[PDB]
Amino acid sequence: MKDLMSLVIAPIFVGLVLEMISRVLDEEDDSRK
Repeated sequence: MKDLMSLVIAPIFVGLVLEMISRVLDEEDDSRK
């Protein structure tokens, strides 16, 4: 049963992806070595 299984992976998905690109929107420099 996925009563909640399909409710945990579902959101975390769109939330992890949308973030991946959200960083690119302002991912210029990471750190100066």
